[PDB]
Amino acid sequence: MEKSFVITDPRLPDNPIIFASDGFLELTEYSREEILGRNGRFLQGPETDQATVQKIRDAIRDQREITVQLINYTKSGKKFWNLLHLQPMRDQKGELQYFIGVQLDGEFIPNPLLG
Ligand SMILES: Cc1cc2nc3c(=O)[nH]c(=O)nc-3n(C[C@H](O)[C@H](O)[C@H](O)COP(=O)(O)O)c2cc1C
Ligand SMILES: [Cl-]
Ligand SMILES: [Co+2]
Ligand SMILES: [Mg+2]
Repeated sequence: MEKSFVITDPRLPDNPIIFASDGFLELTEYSREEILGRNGRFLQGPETDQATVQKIRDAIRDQREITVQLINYTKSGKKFWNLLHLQPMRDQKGELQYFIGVQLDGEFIPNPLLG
């Protein structure tokens, strides 16, 4: 599939998605109109590890890059493992401008060696 990514605007409330790639639409099964303006946490669900969610929270707060692997769900409820790479993007004035999150679908590291 084409690269799956979203870009969020941390200068707006709760870091909404302002761009979703065609690959993200394909991976998640959502349409662009179901995505724009919401927070990326919508892909989470019952099996998502909250310890991993906390790590993401801290990285966003600290404006630090992180990679985690966590369970996400398609629109039709199919579970997938998401190796999510989150990167802050700063402008030439040194100011945070965006986050980008790139999703790779797969259980890259076996679950027994995550937990
Ligand atoms: C650019 C960007 C992309 C994100 N992509 C995803 C994603 O693909 N899947 C996911 O579960 N969370 C994703 N998140 C994480 C959630 O948006 C959120 O930051 C996380 O769940 C921690 O915050 P919370 O505890 O308030 O939900 C993304 C965050 C950002 C900033
Ligand atoms: Cl966020
Ligand atoms: Co591909
Ligand atoms: Mg939550």
